[PDB]
Amino acid sequence: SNPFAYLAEPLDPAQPGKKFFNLNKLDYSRYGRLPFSIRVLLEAAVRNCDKFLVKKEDIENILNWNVTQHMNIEVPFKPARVILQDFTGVPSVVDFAAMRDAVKKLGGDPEKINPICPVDLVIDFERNRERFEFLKWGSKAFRNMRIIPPGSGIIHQVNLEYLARVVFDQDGYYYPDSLVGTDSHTTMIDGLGVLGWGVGGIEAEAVMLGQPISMVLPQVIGYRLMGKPHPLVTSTDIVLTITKHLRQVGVVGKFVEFFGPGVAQLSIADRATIANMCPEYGATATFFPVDEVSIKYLVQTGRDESKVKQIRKYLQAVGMFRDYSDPSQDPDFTQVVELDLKTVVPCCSGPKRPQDKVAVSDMKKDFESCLGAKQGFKGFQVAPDHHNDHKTFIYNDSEFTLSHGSVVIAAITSSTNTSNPSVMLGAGLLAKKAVDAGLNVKPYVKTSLSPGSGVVTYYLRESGVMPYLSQLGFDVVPLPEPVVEAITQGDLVAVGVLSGNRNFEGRVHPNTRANYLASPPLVIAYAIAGTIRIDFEKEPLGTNAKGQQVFLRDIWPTREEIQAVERQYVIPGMFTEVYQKIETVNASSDKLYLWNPKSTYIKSPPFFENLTLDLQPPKSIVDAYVLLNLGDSVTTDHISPAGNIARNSPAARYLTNRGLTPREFNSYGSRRGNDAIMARGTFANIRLLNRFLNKQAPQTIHLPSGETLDVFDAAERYQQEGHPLIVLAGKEYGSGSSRDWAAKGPFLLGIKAVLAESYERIHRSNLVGMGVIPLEYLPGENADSLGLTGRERYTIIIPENLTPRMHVQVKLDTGKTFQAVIRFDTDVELTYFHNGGILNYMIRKMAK
RNA sequence: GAUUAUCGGAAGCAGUGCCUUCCAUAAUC
Repeated sequence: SNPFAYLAEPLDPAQPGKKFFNLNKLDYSRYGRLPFSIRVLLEAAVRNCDKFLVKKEDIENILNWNVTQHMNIEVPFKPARVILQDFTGVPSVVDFAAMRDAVKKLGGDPEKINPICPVDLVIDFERNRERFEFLKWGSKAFRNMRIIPPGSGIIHQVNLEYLARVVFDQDGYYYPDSLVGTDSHTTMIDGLGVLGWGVGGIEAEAVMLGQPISMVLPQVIGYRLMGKPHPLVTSTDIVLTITKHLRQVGVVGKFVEFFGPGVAQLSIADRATIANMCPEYGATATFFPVDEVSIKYLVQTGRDESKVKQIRKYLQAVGMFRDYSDPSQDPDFTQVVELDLKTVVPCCSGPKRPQDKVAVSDMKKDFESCLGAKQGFKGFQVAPDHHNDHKTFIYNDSEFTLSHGSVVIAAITSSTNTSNPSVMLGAGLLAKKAVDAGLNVKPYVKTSLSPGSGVVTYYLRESGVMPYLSQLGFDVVPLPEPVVEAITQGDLVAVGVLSGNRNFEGRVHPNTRANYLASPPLVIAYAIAGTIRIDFEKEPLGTNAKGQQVFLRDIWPTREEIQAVERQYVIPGMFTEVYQKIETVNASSDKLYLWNPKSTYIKSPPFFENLTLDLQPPKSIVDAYVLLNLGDSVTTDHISPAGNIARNSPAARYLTNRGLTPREFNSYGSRRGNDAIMARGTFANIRLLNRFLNKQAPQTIHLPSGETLDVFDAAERYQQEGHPLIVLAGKEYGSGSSRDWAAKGPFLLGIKAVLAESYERIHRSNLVGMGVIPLEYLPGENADSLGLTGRERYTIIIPENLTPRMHVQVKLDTGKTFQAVIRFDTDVELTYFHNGGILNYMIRKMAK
């Protein structure tokens, strides 16, 4: 079967059917030292080794990471599953449908056509009910394709964790969960042992057609984490520390793997945050190997104990269960950067500028100094004798002593950083501790809570903290006269204590001449203390309403406590609710899709019209026309654009043909299901620079005519007349964001070959995928260098026993001949070429 | 003008949010 079969063994001898490839018996001297991520890549490559899509030397390369990491070599990564967000999967599902159709047309069980891996269509208005119904049809019709519908009261990330597997138990195997997504938050799951990241519809679709993600074997930076943090330090402090640090270290385009005792101190939430912020510091992924915390957490989500213990069982079996408290398991990372948690210092910001940072234990000092100095960001010249002023006042029939640098406003609000919930919970437990200690927040202080929407809801509801928060006046959501007076009259510098990184300048009160940003717990604490002028280490927070003294340390809750509660109640409640919702949402046959011609969004593609089940030998492109003559860096959006449709476009006209108004046009993206619209929108980008026109215009010159018209129509009459079409380009052709149709389009137009000096990786692969020929000039040649005008008829001589990366001959109607590099880089791509599309190849492969 | 939108683009980091600002593109009023 597969050359590494000798490595597969029952995970449990009783169940000889359920097997696993034991990498320990592959070369423990090297394997035992690999990073766990590389271990995942390895496992997947090994397990999927088939002498074609994944060859032996690939396994050898991955395995020989410690050396191959430095040779910048491309290995295959074959993920366990795939995530398609919202309607990004439409093109895919459509493709597979059309495939089933073709296979039926050629006589063969269509129910063979299926995504190689599990596929999840996740969703967050009557416009798209059609598409939804379509995707649902997909979920019904396809094997291992689940759909999560809208109306699920549950939050995307939470959903992704819900769809987490960690260890696949399936097809009689045990393997590590790994994925790729047309999704924003994908990488977050790497906070939980699952390895994966974001890609484009085309890559995802390849992974769905079992084509492995070709990828340069990444270096791995080891982030070692040790030491205990100072109690006032919070998840946000830590996460931010790590993120900035990593931003400094320059891990761009490599893997970041975490290790060291300290990792134990990072909750899955923390790890997930840290992991999802990775595209900041550019890391391709940030791996947090599966451990005891991960397992416990997995139990806490309400997973099946048995399958959890199973997961652990296989992880230890295959050697991918982590013991951070055991340096003698540590991989030999490319580089090691460290972090001592007693380095992170709790810092507030102010008193006039967010960027003006200040330690928690230098508050009294820094403030008194700011009183010292004169008008400025870190000063408010108050006569050095007024420095101890203090005016009294009356609030609802009671007297208080408002003094310099007292706190008038105390506002806790969300922080965009996804480590908010834990910190909020922290504030909560602090409040609670303070209520227990019998402390209060003096009535006059303008106190407020605004945690925002999302997961924090669970962190607040399920810990039962809201009461304690509200008791200190911190309920969920113009200050007192006596305060205004006492302030202005007393000539006091008033302090506003805030929590939240959003719009600081836009919520500085006028009566307050000083404003500080802090962590919510710290907010509550300062609001309790009354005045920021205080060192919590010497001066107590307050005297009980029963005598004894209480300091901040006494009520401040430890990360251990916070995590404890989070784990015991929050996670359970949350996921209970998630299961309930999932359940009550699903309640809201035909194995071939019936297309509605009255449709505008979903149509069957041409692709496999006349698709024979016999091979189609190398077809020599004889005397073809240069459709487009483009410059350097023609982008994906240039090739197949996004955004709304203009009224002067072939798209808008084909739409106009069908009683459609510019209002009910929608965007090119929402028409990704229509080869018509998409093919008509190809190269229809206003900013398109065609050298045939020396101006920015989505048009070309139909040589036999001299008429300059829209590319779709030009190519239309071209292909009607039956003219082979090629495209000329320059450097980094195809660069840019993901555009599903950047190949399908040019394919449908009639482009048989593109010719450039320099291609973009993904794009070339995609072209080869659709079966378009990618041609590359020789080193030091190009359009002008060879004097090509684009006005010639082109003959591309294609040999019979064509081999990869080979030089092939281009000759002109003008007798002008020259060599070009045919960019089929492997026998796989030569195959895809000879079949004329990975789709075709898969169809033929399944119809047998 | 406002508003809304995009398989849009660029930038920004109290600090990475599918946030904010700007640009393009369109539709609604």
